[PDB]
Amino acid sequence: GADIEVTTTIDEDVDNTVCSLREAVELINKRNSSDSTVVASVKDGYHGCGNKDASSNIILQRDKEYTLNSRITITAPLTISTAKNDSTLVDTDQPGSHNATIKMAGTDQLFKIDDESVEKASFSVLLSDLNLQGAGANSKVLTGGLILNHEKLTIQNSRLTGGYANQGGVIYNQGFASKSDRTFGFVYIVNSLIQNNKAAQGGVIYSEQPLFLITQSVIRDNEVSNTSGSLFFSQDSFDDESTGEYVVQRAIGLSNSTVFHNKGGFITNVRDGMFVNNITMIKNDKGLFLEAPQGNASISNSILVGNTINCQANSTDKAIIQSNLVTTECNRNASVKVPNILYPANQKLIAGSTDEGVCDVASKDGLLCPFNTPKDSFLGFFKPRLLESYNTLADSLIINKGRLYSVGLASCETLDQRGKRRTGYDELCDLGAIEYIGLNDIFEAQKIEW
Amino acid sequence: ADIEVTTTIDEDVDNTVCSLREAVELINKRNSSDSTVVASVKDGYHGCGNKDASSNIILQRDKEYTLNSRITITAPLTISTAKNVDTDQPGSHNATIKMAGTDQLFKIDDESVEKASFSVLLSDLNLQGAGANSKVLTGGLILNHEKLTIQNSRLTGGYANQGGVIYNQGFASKSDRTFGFVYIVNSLIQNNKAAQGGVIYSEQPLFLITQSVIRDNEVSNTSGSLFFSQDSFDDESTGEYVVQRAIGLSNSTVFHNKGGFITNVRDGMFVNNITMIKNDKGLFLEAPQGNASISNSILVGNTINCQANSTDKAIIQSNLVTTECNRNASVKVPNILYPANQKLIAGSTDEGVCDVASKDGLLCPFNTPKDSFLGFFKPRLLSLIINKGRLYGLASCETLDQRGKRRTGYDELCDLGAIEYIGLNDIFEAQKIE
Ligand SMILES: [Mg+2]
Ligand SMILES: [Mg+2]
Ligand SMILES: [Mg+2]
Repeated sequence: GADIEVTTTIDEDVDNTVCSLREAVELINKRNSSDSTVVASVKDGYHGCGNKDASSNIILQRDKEYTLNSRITITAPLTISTAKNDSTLVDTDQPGSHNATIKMAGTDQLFKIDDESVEKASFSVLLSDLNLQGAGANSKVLTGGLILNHEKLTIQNSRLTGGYANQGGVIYNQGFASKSDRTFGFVYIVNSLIQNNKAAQGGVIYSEQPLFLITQSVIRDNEVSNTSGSLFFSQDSFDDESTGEYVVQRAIGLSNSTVFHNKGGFITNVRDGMFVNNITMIKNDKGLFLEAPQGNASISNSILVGNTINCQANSTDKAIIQSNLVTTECNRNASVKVPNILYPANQKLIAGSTDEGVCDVASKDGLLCPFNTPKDSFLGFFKPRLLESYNTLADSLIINKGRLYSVGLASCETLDQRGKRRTGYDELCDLGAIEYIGLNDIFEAQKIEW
Repeated sequence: ADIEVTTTIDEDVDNTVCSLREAVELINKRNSSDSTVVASVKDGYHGCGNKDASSNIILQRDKEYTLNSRITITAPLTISTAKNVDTDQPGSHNATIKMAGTDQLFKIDDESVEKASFSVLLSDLNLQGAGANSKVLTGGLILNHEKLTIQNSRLTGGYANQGGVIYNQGFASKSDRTFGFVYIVNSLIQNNKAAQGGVIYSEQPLFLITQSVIRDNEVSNTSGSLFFSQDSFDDESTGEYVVQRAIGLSNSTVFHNKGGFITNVRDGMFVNNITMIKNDKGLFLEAPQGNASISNSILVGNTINCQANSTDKAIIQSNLVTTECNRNASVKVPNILYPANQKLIAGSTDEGVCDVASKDGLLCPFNTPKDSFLGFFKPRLLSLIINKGRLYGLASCETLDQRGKRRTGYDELCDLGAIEYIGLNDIFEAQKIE
């Protein structure tokens, strides 16, 4: 049926003619109630949010800001997204430039997602094309600065900012995973910008077990104040003998993501069952903390240099690190068939002197362009450089150094951070979050000449 | 008169017998705002007569009432066992509510956004959950969103993912008066299990357990707690709560529990005059403001007695402690150090007959007198706990002990733990000199 379009930007639950975001969620919660009188109470709507065969899709208007004075509790599957324009019209606007904003005006988290139904467990929630802004420095949140989650949470095409808490700056993810514990929270984030989030532990995500997957995203300017902690922190390991299947499945970890300028502790603590593939992790305080003692973790096809601490291992760890651009710090447990690419001492990582800015095509050194967001892209990245000092592609430390065979646990991703397909010509791919595709640097070098 | 349940089976069928489910439905429908639903129960509901029937549901002594799925309570009511003057052991004739399926026993919630919470009383009952056959996720016995009071009862067999006995929903504020609050008095909590919140999983610390026994429970997450609160109160309210002693644990015996901690002490909570011995893990301290008080308790004999996070400032005064629970910042009301070589219990086991002719045991083994519903560890006259508290001030003794006996003056002194030593039974039974 019809989607629920929120018709006021204020935070309210008052029976009147307008529909608020809180009321739109409360409508979907009540239609999902196990009490027949509650379901019948919202047969024709709830306090301004019309119903009568309405969908579970909540629509927010483009370029509008919706304020919350306290948390919204979600007890039923639903989606919240920004209204989409006509696709048959010329849309040259930059992606994500018209996202609706959900803004915390108080000191609370934005959402709590949980369920207390007799069976009928683990529903899904989709947050799409939204600007989620937390309380920031005014936050009083203990766990989950933006969201406390116990369900199947997917966030896409979104900005995640201002999530401050003691544990889990963006998300605190509850729940343990086993054959008997089937009601656990899981976090899936794709094509999103994660910035300005802080926590004492789990600066971005604090999860009780490795139950998150971050792909095609930018992670910048976040902090975990415990310098031994992590931005994506797993409190406990899995109950053994199951991690050998999780890693080959590549269901938990980080992929196709650019991670730079983060502060304090590590990006993530790599436990058994987790994987890291095709990420660009540079210019951070700390990179990867390795504690996969069974050897059921995989780190591949990534750029893991230019951080104050690139890798650091716990007392027992056997994480398989292969086909990465690394220094000696991260050259651990590498196989002879899939070795890492060692980072030479005399190697300049970024062209020019700025970590972020316009790239100088007429620069003879520098593996990567500075960070930049093209006008046709939501997220920015460090584009690999095809230098003139490369007689062949074998001279590059990044380009065509991976293998694109779900084969061998060292295969590149099918896509890159931008969502573009990695062609896999000659079964080869580029290290890091970005596959080299367009050759405008070569075109421009001919025009600048003479 | 009260609503008398006249069958032990579970049903909602229009016939000649009144079931517990139909007795609750009668009260729910009478409280409805729909005048047609109210009229449908004008002359009773499906066998439960309703002409002079109140909101008190009565179950028969020594009878077991089976539920095959949960009952949803949406209206104020009480459930209790019929009375009888009476010299039997208290609680020996309780009616039993037993889950025969895989569900929780009760969901207590009208699901109203605006309406303030209503009151439900469960008195003199044996509540037994599905146990190993449970499929419950939240609230092995009760999913609560209202003002739930449980007294004189047994709470056993509650198995769930969150909240072995009770899952308590709600946040407390002047603009949100729909929060649930659990008040448990003179009850036995035993053989319950959860991944988090082995007994109570609560969103905020909205519970007070007093004069009760907590034994043989488990929270499988070794970082979790039996009485677990997921969130904290507002910083501005914790100062009042700790002084008023609104939420926490008092006058209770806690032993033989497994897995994680007994409770995670957040700001606003208090612990006073408990005997917390022989557990896997004791208290987890999590009060960064310093607005939490732990006093007059016995906090030794557990594998882990206390453990705090980096920022905890919980006030720990006048307790029997080891290194983990001791604080050098308590100079005026210090704790008492428990020696290692001393035997905690003057007996061969943790439960059974007390060894009267001894000078090495601080407490008698756990024993239930025949004139009492709950048992306890009675102190012995030898010293480390007798007259070590002050009646009198966050460190004041409770006015009563677990048994409801008054802790007398005794030069403004009281005994640490859940039991006040009153009778000189130790000294009289030393007549064995032959
Ligand atoms: Mg309205
Ligand atoms: Mg009947
Ligand atoms: Mg209510």
